[PDB]
Amino acid sequence: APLHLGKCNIAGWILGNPECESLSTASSWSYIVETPSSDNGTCYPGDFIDYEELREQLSSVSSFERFEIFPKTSSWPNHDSNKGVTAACPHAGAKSFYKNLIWLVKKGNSYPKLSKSYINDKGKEVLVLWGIHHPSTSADQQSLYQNADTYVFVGSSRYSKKFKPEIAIRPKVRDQEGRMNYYWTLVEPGDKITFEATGNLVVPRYAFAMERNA
Repeated sequence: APLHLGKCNIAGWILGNPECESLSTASSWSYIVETPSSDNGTCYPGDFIDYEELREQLSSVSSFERFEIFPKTSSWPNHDSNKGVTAACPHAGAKSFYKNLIWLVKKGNSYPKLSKSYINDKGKEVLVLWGIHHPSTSADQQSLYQNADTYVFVGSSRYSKKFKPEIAIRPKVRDQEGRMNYYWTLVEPGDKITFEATGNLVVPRYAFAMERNA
């Protein structure tokens, strides 16, 4: 039987847009039933990368589980994991954010080089998603990260990419002139994925272990 996403599309569901139920119930499905949404995919405006490929990857699944790949309370001792909410992603009358990601910002006036790895010991492919934040102004860049010229690197045995934030005033969407791009990759059993950043990384909180049908 199908995965019914109710009023969200795949983007909103997989990122954990507050408007979408985390829907951690169906562990297998043959197809996904999506619905549309002003934003209820990407409440914070930006581009979801490799999106069609993801939809395809998630189309037919024989097993599927969400797990806390990087526990919020213990993963980020040197960064602030509590301030990353936005009016663009409201929940219950207040600023919020995606459930499955954490918008890390500076602690005090410092943003140390972050370095976090995960080894896939799940016995199956793990889907990991993250975001890159592109602030609207250099002032906003400093206000969030404190470092002016930053990078993000994400790598595994199968994947390698360096990201550079692009600071610029985009057209206002849901009151945001900044943007957030969303990325993902599949980590093979036994492989390691590493994250490194001096700013601008919307880190994974929850990831997904899965097997595809036939």
